[PDB]
Amino acid sequence: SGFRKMAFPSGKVEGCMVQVTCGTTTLNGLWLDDVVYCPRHVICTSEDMLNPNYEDLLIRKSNHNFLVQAGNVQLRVIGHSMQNCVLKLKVDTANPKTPKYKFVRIQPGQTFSVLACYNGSPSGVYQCAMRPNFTIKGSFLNGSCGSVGFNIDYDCVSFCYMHHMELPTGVHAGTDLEGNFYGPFVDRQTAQAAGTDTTITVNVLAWLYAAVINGDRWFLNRFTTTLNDFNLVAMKYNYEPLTQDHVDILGPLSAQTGIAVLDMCASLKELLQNGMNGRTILGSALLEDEFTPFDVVRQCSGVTFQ
Amino acid sequence: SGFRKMAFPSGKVEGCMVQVTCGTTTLNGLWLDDVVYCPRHVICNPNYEDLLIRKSNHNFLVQAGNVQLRVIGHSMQNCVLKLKVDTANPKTPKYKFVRIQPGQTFSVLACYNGSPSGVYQCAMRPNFTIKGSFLNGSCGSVGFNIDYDCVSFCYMHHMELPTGVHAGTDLEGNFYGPFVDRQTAQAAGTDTTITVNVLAWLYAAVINGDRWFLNRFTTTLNDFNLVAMKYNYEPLTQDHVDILGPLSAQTGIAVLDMCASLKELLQNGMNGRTILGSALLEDEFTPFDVVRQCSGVTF
Ligand SMILES: N[C@@]1(C(=O)Nc2cncc3ccccc23)CCOc2ccc(Cl)cc21
Ligand SMILES: N[C@@]1(C(=O)Nc2cncc3ccccc23)CCOc2ccc(Cl)cc21
Repeated sequence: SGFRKMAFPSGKVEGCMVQVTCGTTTLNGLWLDDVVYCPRHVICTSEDMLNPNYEDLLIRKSNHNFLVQAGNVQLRVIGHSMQNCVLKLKVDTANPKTPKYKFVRIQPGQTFSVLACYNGSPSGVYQCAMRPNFTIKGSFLNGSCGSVGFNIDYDCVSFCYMHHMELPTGVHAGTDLEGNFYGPFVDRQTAQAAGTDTTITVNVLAWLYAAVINGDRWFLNRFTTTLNDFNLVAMKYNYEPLTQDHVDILGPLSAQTGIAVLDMCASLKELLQNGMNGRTILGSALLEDEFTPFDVVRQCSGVTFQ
Repeated sequence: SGFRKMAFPSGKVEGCMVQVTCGTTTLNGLWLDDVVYCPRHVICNPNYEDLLIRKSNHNFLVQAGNVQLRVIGHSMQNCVLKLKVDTANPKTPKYKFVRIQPGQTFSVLACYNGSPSGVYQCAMRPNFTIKGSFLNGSCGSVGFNIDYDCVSFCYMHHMELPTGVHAGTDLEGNFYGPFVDRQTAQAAGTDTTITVNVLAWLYAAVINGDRWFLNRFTTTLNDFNLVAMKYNYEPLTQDHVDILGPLSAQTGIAVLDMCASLKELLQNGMNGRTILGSALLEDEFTPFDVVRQCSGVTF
């Protein structure tokens, strides 16, 4: 019983974190095999940030300009290349702690754990979701650049995010591990803003199924809805449209609890209309959207508390 | 910017988790040096001394990854079983066993079959339970804090109470709360809100640019404590006021000034507003957790 925002154990990622310094800029790098991956803005000197020409800045650098530190050991850079917004530093030592890993690009609504780091040293771990507006609501201070997001389903680390910047509203933007930004963001200090964000509907439904599994049904009602009528109502509350793929994905939770997906949609519509009336759902007074259907299945019991 | 429920990095603890099997019962153990610590109910009105004397070392199957450790001795200390093994854990971090107080927070590395599954942050409630997330087989999972390079183990999971909350012991086997390790009628007592932690979280909200709840008013500690008693909030002591000193100096809001804000929030609610993305007053961040997250301390 219980339901917490649960991160993956961070040990496999901690053994990959390094400090990368280029001139006066210091940030974090991810050391996998003989390559250290880090944001390419480590080569910018703050003024450069308005309109940096990364190709022009990088050509003026040699391997010895990049100082990489793994614990109290200096790694030697023997090559460098830029792939999109990531710098790949070839080092002369393969990381003996390299876990089994993959680079994966995620879709909005997907969750992942973030190992926040400063100076190549891990500070904390928390759970995050890729917002529909492609930002993440993280907890990052200056120097956190290069911290990574990941999942560890079945002892393989799937790296999905590398931290690059903080937008004016306090939210965060970054890239996949191939250096492609999530969202329309650029690694420039030009005027940029997060678009209007929306609630991840499929995740809220998953969390309502988690509440039923843990024993709570107060919010259910005798009604159902069509998918189209649900979306027409949900769009009015700034909720993401629910697609047939989302209905399919919720199939297992629907079968475990005996509540049809469109019947859970009717409960959500009513919650949006009425609010919670002094009640809570899984210790929350707000509808939670940072648990996916997969996260609920991972954490919750396979037996509903009837 | 941002404020999340953040756990300590779990790597130093992951390298200590093992699977302990005795008969049909399988749970988790903590392997430090040449000893594996686990709940004594793995041997299971139980007379633990009588049940343990009937066991031999070879009855305890301990597995660290895909390697079987051999048990060469066993002893009980309160509600923890200490299994002496022939191999010292080469991954043993610098550590201490500490007993925490209600209101203090810690990270939990939830495990099943000696394999870590997740990490989350929680607080020892004033009623000595924790609002964890544990399923059958999670017994022996541990709670900890990290100070510099030293892991301070403070909790070992033993059981789930009927309300879905959890109970356990420190690493010396002393339960937190009036609980016993047996199948008998037990219940969590009425819980209260950790006042000093709510104030710490309000300071975190102010640091993050959430100031709508601030007001021109102040209060005495005695008048605030009358209000705290009314809403099932723990009393705020002069020690708590002292502990909040740094956050008070950073934000320019006196501790008693923040108390008048909390009093108004208790008497009037949030009125459709949120604080740090929450519609409830959050009490599972200590003042130290706020300072650490708003300063980027590393391990
Ligand atoms: N290094 C920058 C940044 O956002 N850095 C921070 C990241 N995360 C969190 C931060 C919190 C506070 C201050 C800074 C933070 C500094 C500001 O200009 C840009 C612009 C573009 C890019 Cl790609 C990076 C930055
Ligand atoms: N092994 C017991 C337990 O509570 N174990 C669980 C722990 N966490 C979570 C659980 C979730 C579901 C079921 C079981 C859980 C099962 C019930 O009887 C006792 C009695 C005394 C003690 Cl010390 C332990 C247990």
